[PDB]
Amino acid sequence: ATCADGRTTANAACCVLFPILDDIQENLFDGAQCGEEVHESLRLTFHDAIGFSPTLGGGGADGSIITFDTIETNFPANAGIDEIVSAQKPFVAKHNISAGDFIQFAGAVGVSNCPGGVRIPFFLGRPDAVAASPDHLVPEPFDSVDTILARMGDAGFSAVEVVWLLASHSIAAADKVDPSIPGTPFDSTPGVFDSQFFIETQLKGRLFPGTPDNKGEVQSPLQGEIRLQSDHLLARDPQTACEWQSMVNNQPKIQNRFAGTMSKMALLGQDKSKLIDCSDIIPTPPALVGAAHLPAGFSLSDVEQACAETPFPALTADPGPVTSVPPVP
Ligand code: HEM
Ligand SMILES: [Ca+2]
Ligand SMILES: [Ca+2]
Repeated sequence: ATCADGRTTANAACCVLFPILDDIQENLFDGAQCGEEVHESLRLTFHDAIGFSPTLGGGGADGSIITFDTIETNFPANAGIDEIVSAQKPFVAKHNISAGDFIQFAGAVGVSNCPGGVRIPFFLGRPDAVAASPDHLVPEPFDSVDTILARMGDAGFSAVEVVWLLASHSIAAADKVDPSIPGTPFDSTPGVFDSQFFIETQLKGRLFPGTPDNKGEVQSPLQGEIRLQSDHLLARDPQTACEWQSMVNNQPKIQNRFAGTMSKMALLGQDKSKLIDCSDIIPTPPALVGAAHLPAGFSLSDVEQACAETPFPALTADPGPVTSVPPVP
């Protein structure tokens, strides 16, 4: 099919996305950047989609977190989500796709702006949200590992799929876990979709980057990096530890598994055969920048081995003394 301005796409319903792509690239993502708005939009895909259970209900990836914002943004597990919901709302109102479709589209577009990123499949045609999600369907960083894995499992994900989705934490920061240090990332490269998250979570903790005693937080290995309790534990749990380690220095696996599993997440509560494939709209991501490494001054002795089948791979350390991670502006 050929769209209004001459750009082409396999299925013509997808032509509606070209002006939306242009608008979000220029006015939401600040000229197609991998920064705060991309990170927040990616988080939103999950907080919308995971509100789905075959028994507890919820419509999944249905735009409910925007349409029923006054309900859902008040759930404790949605702390800080209000900002991006408020930013996306005028875009939904202006354009001609459902809120559910917009959230997933913006997330996919955003990931495609990140160096090292991947093209996530995108389908069009989610109907409007019917009702707000039930509360208590979104995992929290202080939930038991078995509880997180069961909740994700209930929604449809295997334990290894949870690991693959958590590649998102490679381009991610926290504002509310420790409010004294907003914008503190989960890895040393929050602008690069890479394996540093999987490496750095495996290191022995050293310090709190801000205050002690924050719920859902444990010690980090690096000044300027924050470590979630859940990530600490998932890196170490027999169900997930070997898969976690397998991501280290395996960029193609991180990319391919993230894309496939994000597609699955984007379709929670939906039926792929009742949607239209618009995957070819998503731009081509920039190449990976950097290579897998231990932080400067670290060695393999600083890694906590938790995979019972295979030792952690030898990685070179950055040269010099250990330094500090800058916050996401
Ligand atoms: C598996 C259980 C998960 C837990 C417990 C968890 C927890 C968290 C927490 C506590 C934050 C910081 C929020 C704040 O204080 O500002 C965060 C940020 C984020 N989460 Fe996860 N998350 C999980 C899964 C996911 C998944 C599956 C995705 C996939 C899209 C995702 C994407 C993000 C992103 C991109 C951010 C960064 C947002 C920003 O920079 O402001 N998370 N997550
Ligand atoms: Ca939802
Ligand atoms: Ca990274």
